Amino acid sequence: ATKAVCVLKGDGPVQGIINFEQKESNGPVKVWGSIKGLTEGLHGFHVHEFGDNTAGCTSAGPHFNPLSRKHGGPKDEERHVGDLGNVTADKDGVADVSIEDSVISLSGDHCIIGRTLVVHEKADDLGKGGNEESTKTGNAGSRLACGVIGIAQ
Amino acid sequence: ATKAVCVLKGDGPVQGIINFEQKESNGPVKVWGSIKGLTEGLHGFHVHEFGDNTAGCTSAGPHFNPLSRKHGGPKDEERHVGDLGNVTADKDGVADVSIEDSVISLSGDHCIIGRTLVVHEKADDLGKGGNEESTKTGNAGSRLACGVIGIAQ
Ligand SMILES: [Zn+2]
Ligand SMILES: [Zn+2]
Ligand SMILES: [Zn+2]
Ligand SMILES: [Zn+2]
Ligand SMILES: [Zn+2]
Ligand SMILES: [Zn+2]
Repeated sequence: ATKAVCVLKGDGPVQGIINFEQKESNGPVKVWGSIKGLTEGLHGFHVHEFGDNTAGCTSAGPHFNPLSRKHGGPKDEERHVGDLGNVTADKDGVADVSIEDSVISLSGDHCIIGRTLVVHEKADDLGKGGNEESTKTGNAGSRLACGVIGIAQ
Repeated sequence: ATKAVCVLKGDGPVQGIINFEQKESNGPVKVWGSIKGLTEGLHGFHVHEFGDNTAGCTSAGPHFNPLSRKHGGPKDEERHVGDLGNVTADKDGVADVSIEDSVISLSGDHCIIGRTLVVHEKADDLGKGGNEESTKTGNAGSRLACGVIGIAQ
């Protein structure tokens, strides 16, 4: 049983707390928590490569992509490791997060510990937006909040 | 080869950037950067076990101590992995950090990535304070600032 945690903070109203739990060494990871201060709708939700917060989220680098794939959604075969799709905020601006993912890991080459979790301004189009950028980033706009994923008890 | 970074922030105005570089996994880690807003003198400087800053620096847990040793200074055989000693602030409140350490690592079970770096109120007594706490925490007082250590480019 391995656990991780991430506090999401930014320059504006967006903040949250995200927990990760992996029961078995190469098993699925449960992702749960809450993010507040959002606009109602979909917000892109990504693990970026670097746990570099020195310039806030500006510093986090590209999507975590150890297997040199293209951008997609979490249910796609063709995805980056860090492609966790979207979270959904309600009209109160709160997103209750509840994800199970079998590509991210809390150990080894797919490990996300020490990387940056980012929530975005816009929806991630999951590689289905109709331009070149869709296949790289998903066109999810500004980085509203982020944090470094840390080992938890 | 390996690099890591950490932004230290407080509930007060203690701000720092700390870099880690390890040229090979069997080598020392160079720790460099700066911390401002400190009182003149010595401030304890630790890697705490958990990269959990959900409730600020308290969430970070005890000293990182994978080998089940007692507290010391970084030059001691008997130390925790996370025992990096003290940093020194000048009368301008700035500590310029320059450390080489052979016990922390950026890989393996002495790896510090995803853990919390903390700078303290007071001096760590390095195990040489004359009470039982000295052998556990070093009596360095409150956690002034902290952040989660992340993978860098
Ligand atoms: Zn992103
Ligand atoms: Zn992606
Ligand atoms: Zn942004
Ligand atoms: Zn400490
Ligand atoms: Zn210690
Ligand atoms: Zn404190």
